[PDB]
Amino acid sequence: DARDLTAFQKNILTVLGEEARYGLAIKRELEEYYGEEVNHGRLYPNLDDLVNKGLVEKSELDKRTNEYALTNEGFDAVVDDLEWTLSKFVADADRRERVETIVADDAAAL
Amino acid sequence: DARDLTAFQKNILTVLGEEARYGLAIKRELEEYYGEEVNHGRLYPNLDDLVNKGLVEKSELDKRTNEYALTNEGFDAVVDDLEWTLSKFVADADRRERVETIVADDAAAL
Ligand SMILES: [Br-]
Ligand SMILES: [Br-]
Ligand SMILES: [Br-]
Ligand SMILES: [Br-]
Ligand SMILES: [Br-]
Ligand SMILES: [Br-]
Ligand SMILES: [Br-]
Ligand SMILES: [Br-]
Ligand SMILES: [Br-]
Ligand SMILES: [Br-]
Ligand SMILES: [Br-]
Ligand SMILES: [Br-]
Ligand SMILES: [Br-]
Ligand SMILES: [Br-]
Ligand SMILES: [Br-]
Ligand SMILES: [Br-]
Ligand SMILES: [Br-]
Ligand SMILES: [Br-]
Ligand SMILES: [Br-]
Ligand SMILES: [Br-]
Ligand SMILES: [Br-]
Ligand SMILES: [Br-]
Repeated sequence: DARDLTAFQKNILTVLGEEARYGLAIKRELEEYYGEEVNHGRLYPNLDDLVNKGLVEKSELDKRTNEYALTNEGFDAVVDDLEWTLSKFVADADRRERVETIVADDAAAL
Repeated sequence: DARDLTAFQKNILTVLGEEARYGLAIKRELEEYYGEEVNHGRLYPNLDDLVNKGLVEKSELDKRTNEYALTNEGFDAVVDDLEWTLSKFVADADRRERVETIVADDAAAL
């Protein structure tokens, strides 16, 4: 099940939920999130795991540059965890208003 | 800085983001999420870690009965990951409408 993934693996799926990204690009996003370096020896072995699980698709582009993207299963895993997270956070009216402001501010910033 | 927590520890925080809960109640909420049994030996050592990290506060109500609640830092860690998750999910109008609908159905269930 996708609910048993590690936090690092779930964060990869989150990064790819925004848009498909080259391996090097995923590293940058994760490094910005964690605020610390992400070693090559950790990212790509986990990317391969997500590909084997059917959650991520690997597209080998021209020359040694790979683009990773969420599969339909991967996207469902991202939505599933978001729905559960929101089911626990939206516990009253103030919580709802907080999430709606976040969503609205993010969308306007697009 | 709680972005390095394990997925299991983060799920404990998410459970307590809804409301303070007894230890046994946390176990139930996690088992409903994972769809599998959560061992006593896995939950409580992680609760003790979250308490040592200052993210959860433990109140001993009775013998072998304790209630756990988020600290301010714990709640900040929950909102932090939700904000990052939403900043990546809300990538277009369709993504905004979906999250708006998720939040609306959660509020309706209250
Ligand atoms: Br899986
Ligand atoms: Br992890
Ligand atoms: Br997580
Ligand atoms: Br990219
Ligand atoms: Br690459
Ligand atoms: Br790049
Ligand atoms: Br690392
Ligand atoms: Br490697
Ligand atoms: Br989530
Ligand atoms: Br759910
Ligand atoms: Br409400
Ligand atoms: Br709030
Ligand atoms: Br921490
Ligand atoms: Br983990
Ligand atoms: Br874990
Ligand atoms: Br409870
Ligand atoms: Br307890
Ligand atoms: Br209980
Ligand atoms: Br989250
Ligand atoms: Br953010
Ligand atoms: Br929009
Ligand atoms: Br969508």
